[PDB]
Amino acid sequence: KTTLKFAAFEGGYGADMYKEVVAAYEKLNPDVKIELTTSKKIEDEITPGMKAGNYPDIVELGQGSTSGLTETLLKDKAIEDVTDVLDMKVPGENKTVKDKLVDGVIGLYTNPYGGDKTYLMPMYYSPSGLVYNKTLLEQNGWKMPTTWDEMFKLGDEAKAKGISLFTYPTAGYFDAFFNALLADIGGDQFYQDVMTYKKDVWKTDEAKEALETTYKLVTEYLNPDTVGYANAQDFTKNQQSILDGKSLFMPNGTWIVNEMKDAPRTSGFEWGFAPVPTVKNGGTRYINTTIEAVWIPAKAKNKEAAKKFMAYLYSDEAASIFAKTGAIQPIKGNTDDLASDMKVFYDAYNEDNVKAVAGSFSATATVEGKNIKDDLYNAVDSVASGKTTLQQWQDKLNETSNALN
Ligand SMILES: CC(=O)N[C@@H]1[C@@H](O[C@@H]2O[C@H](CO)[C@H](O)[C@H](O)[C@H]2O)[C@@H](O)[C@@H](CO)O[C@@H]1O
Ligand code: NA
Repeated sequence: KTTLKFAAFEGGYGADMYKEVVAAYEKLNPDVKIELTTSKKIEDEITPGMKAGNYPDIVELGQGSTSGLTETLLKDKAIEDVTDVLDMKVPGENKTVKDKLVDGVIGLYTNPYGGDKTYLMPMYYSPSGLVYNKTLLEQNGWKMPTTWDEMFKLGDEAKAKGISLFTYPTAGYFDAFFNALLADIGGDQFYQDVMTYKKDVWKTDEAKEALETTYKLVTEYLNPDTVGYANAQDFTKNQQSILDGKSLFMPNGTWIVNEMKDAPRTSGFEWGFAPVPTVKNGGTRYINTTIEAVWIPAKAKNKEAAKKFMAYLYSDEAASIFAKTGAIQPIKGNTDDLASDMKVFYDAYNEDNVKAVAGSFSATATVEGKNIKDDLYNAVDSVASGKTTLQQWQDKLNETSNALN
């Protein structure tokens, strides 16, 4: 009887799970009719200056997406404060959302302006690191590196066999890669300092080491097809080079299994997963806990109905639907009895001297014509193409970060 408009990003876990969650919510609450739109081009729904009666009431779209829409609306103060959803009862259950969320998931990603106001409620719960064909490493006697010195020496051996060390799907996937590498090199406070624009942080030895390591990786050890395919249309072709045996490693998360399930692959292929290597031998390695986001536009017409549906995304019923393709909602218990195809990913948290990192950049400050994510992540394409030097990369980051500070 009351219509709610829900726009959801169609990513590697698939669109059908959202159709099924919506149907389950309507069975629980028959007086709600949800109009669901799923698409790889969500930005079509929410356009600048749109009329309030035409906005979606609720949107699933993480930070880091192709369009950058979530960050654009944060900059414009155009996303509703949904802190109150944390204290709402989950529909169909006798617990609140906060009762169910895993500890520590609320943080700089979900609370982008700092402080205790939540604007991006967390979706999924994917370790990110490096994926590879475990069988290919085994066939060659290659051990998974824990250091970049080992990685580069492995790249030297792999090239002799016609294999490039590294590819990436798009440059945006350096979000999780740098969260891990920065924490590896500098520690927890250093990572926080980068995300919050501490003065001169990109001129530290720690930050320079992160960039120098990544510069060498993408200028000496990159599959030559990577940059040309590193876009929303062709990213799966870069991923296909792992399945075809032409690249060894790429940064990714657990949606890669479902996303590539129908693709051809080399005989005996099996997914491997590891943390990003660190620099010092025996050093702590971090796994990034990658989440997407669900949120309510400030111009939404039906915010209260959207908040109740949002709370239902943390129900056991919803979690069971999402888990069929590997999408693991960030609620307690949801990694007990994991599907067998997820074991290789979540087992990485059990390696010795491995820790978790998570987050994104603070959205408190904005500067005209500057975007720190373009300067850190998107710049990798230019670096790999030989159009940005290592010094230019660092200098532009320090300039933008200091201006945001
Ligand atoms: C190209 C694309 O849309 N990929 C989807 C993923 O989105 C990427 O996520 C990574 C995470 O490290 C990074 O933020 C990229 O910039 C972003 O494009 C992701 O949404 C997954 C799972 O839903 O689906 C696609 O693979
Ligand atoms: Na489970």
